[PDB]
Amino acid sequence: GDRSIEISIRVDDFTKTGERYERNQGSAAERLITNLYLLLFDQSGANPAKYYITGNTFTGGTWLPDDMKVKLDMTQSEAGERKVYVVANVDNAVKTALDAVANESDLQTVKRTTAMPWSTDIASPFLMSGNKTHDFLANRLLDNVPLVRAIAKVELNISLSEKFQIVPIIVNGSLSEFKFRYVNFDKETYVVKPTTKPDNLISSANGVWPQITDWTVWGASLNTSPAPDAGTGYTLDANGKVTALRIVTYLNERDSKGATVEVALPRVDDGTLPPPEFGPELYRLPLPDKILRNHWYKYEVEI
Repeated sequence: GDRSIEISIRVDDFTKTGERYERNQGSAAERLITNLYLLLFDQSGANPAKYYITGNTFTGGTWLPDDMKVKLDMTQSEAGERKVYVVANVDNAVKTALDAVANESDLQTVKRTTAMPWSTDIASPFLMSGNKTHDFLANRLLDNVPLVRAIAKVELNISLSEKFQIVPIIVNGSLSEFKFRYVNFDKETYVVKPTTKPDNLISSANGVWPQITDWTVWGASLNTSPAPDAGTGYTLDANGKVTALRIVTYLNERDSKGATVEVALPRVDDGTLPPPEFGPELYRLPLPDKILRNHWYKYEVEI
C-alpha cells in the first residue's frame, strides 16, 4: 500500500588528478556530516518540502547516520516524483538562505563567503550537495543521493635541487626564510554552482615579487604525526638541510583562469653570487583554468 519514503545518501570520493584520474575517499574529517538539509521539489522545480536535520529525530522523520539514511514520514502518494536535493554541513547563513528558497533555480544563488578562502579557514566540516530525481511511487527508497563537496583541494610537493638546499632558520617550526602566497582565490562557496560561476577574488598577500614582506612563512603542521589534512611542511636531511616542501590547501571552485600559488625560495651562495643579486627566487604555480569542486589536484615538482 502507501508507505513512507526513505533517502539513502553517500559522500562522493574526491577525484584526484595529476600528470590522471583516481578516486580517493579522503579522511574522516573530509567525510564528516554534522547536519543535513533536504529539499524535495516537485517535477516543475517548485513547491519544495524541506527538512532541516541536526540529530536522529526531527519533525517529520528520522536520521540514521550509521546507515546514511533519512526516513521521512511523507507517503509515496504525497511524494510522487521529486527533484531531491540534499545539502550537508550548512551553517546558519546557508540554512537561512535555504529556508528562503522557492524554486530549484534559486539553489545556485545560495553561497557562503570566506574572507580568507583557503586552509585553515576552509576546514571540516565541508559544505556538500547532491541531487537525484526520483519517483517515490515506483520505489519508496531513493538509493542514493551522492553528496559532492563544494570545495576543491590542492597538494603541491616540491623536491628541492641543491641550489635551494639551505640550512634554514626555523622559528617555532616555521621556515622563516621561505614564504608563499595565494593569488586570485575565490571567496564564495556556492551550494550549487551556477553554469558560469562569477568571480569574487582575493589574494593572501598584496606584495608583488620581489616585495615578499607580507607573504606567509612556510610552516611545519604537515610534519607531525598524525598529520592534519591541510597545512605546510618540509623535510630536513641528517645535516639539517631542507630537501623538500609540501603545501596542502582547500580552495573554492573557479570557472575562470588565473588562480596561482607563489613561493619565495632562498638559495645557497657558493661564494660567487654578486651582492647586488642576493635574495630569494620566485616560483609560480598556475592552478587549473577551471578548478572543479571535489577535485584534489596533486603536483609533484622539482625546483
